[PDB]
Amino acid sequence: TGLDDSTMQSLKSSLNLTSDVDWSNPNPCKWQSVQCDGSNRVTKIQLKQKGIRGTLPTNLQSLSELVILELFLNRISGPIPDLSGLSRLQTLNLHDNLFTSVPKNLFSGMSSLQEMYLENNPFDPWVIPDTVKEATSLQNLTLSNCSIIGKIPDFFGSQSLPSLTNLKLSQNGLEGELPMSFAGTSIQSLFLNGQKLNGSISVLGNMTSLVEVSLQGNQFSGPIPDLSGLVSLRVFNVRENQLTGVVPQSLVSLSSLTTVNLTNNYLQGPTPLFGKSVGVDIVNNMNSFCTNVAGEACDPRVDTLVSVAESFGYPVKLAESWKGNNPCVNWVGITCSGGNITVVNMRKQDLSGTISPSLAKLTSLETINLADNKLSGHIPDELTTLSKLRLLDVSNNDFYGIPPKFRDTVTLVTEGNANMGKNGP
Ligand SMILES: *[C@@H]1O[C@H](CO)[C@@H](O[C@@H]2O[C@H](CO)[C@@H](O)[C@H](O)[C@H]2NC(C)=O)[C@H](O)[C@H]1NC(C)=O
Ligand SMILES: *[C@@H]1O[C@H](CO)[C@@H](O[C@@H]2O[C@H](CO)[C@@H](O)[C@H](O)[C@H]2NC(C)=O)[C@H](O)[C@H]1NC(C)=O
Ligand SMILES: *[C@@H]1O[C@H](CO)[C@@H](O)[C@H](O)[C@H]1NC(C)=O
Ligand SMILES: *[C@@H]1O[C@H](CO)[C@@H](O)[C@H](O)[C@H]1NC(C)=O
Repeated sequence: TGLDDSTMQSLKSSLNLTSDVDWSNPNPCKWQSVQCDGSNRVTKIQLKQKGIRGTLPTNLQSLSELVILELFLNRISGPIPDLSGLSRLQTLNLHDNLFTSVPKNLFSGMSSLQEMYLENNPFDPWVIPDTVKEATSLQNLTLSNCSIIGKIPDFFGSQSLPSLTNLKLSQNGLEGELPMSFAGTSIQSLFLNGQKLNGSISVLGNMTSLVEVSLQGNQFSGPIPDLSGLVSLRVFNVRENQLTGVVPQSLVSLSSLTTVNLTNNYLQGPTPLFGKSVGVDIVNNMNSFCTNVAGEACDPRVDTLVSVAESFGYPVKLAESWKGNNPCVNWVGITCSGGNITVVNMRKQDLSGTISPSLAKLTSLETINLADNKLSGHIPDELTTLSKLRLLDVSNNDFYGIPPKFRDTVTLVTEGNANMGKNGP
């Protein structure tokens, strides 16, 4: 009476059905919580929260017309079998079982899949396979707490997964950087909290459909990008990272914003002042803001030095040290003669970037040593206005252009800059 009958017997044998599930009929299309279409092919199997033990039969993918498979909150163990024959499957919900592995070709063949929830299964550790690019209808993917390792694959772009909306990969063991193909996507919910992701979060600024993002508890560094395109952003949680730099005004000014968690980073400049409808999680002293008063301006020397750090790319080493509103109190590389900043010394600090023209606003400076780094660009002419400057040593970088003329009394060391004096087109 049906092409799926024999595979359904395999399923009935491999599951220890609880007792209020009646699968006794000779016709599996009449089984409880099983649905068939007009041609007697199985289209839905929905055994929700029954605590059922057993396994999945390895011929499950023979149910080629299966559309809905919901078995979450049971105690089903063993491997998840090959699912590539389930080309009409729209929903796969297996969360909170006892499955111990996923097929290595997961997503292959699954051209109708809209949503997949596997979270909280004790899987053997696995990398998200590149066959995820075959699940071109995917909208919801929750693989949180699934023992995933490796990197986020670069297959979440729009010409692969144009419908992807809710990507939840919380509490795995992912590492590495955010994929570039996140740029231009229409992901609306991104949960990557609680693992080992690192690098820059600038790609967020090209994710203009984002409504909710949590990067909480990773190793992201660098500044928060320009977010002025994220006109629907409501929840922004980047708690417990290594973010540095000034909180951009484009984030503080988003009218859609509802909730912001910045606690436990190395953010610099003034504590930001969000709108008063915003729930704000910024606990005193758990960043590197100049004061703990939201909206309070910094000391102008602090503003100047943060601009200097900006052109170094906001290194974590400076942000961890440059705390409070007085640069004369134990800031690394900063020496003062009673209130006046007199020395900026960052020799051999692996610095990349340029020298900010703002450095010339520290008008009491007597020595600048930036030797033995990886800086480039021009030496700013504004430095020649430093009337008390006696030594500018930029040895062993990659500066170019015309070296400015300092007064007779300034010692300028530019040796080791191969392209110094080169100023052609
Ligand atoms: C994809 O995930 C979203 C959750 O972000 C689902 O939308 C929610 O569904 C629940 C049902 O459990 C409703 O109570 C919520 O009101 C929905 N929230 C919305 C619509 O913003 C959605 O159903 C999932 N599936 C698909 C196919 O999109
Ligand atoms: C992110 O910050 C928000 C805002 O401070 C936190 O939301 C608060 O959570 C507790 C729970 O009762 C209460 O202080 C308030 O009810 C919430 N305020 C709101 C919703 O505006 C939220 O807990 C933080 N998230 C994390 C993961 O730490
Ligand atoms: C994560 O999954 C494991 C099973 O591997 C489970 O014991 C644990 O409760 C899950 N954690 C959460 C927060 O659900
Ligand atoms: C980020 O993590 C990867 C993988 O562990 C590592 O190879 C890379 O050097 C890290 N990058 C940064 C900037 O920390």
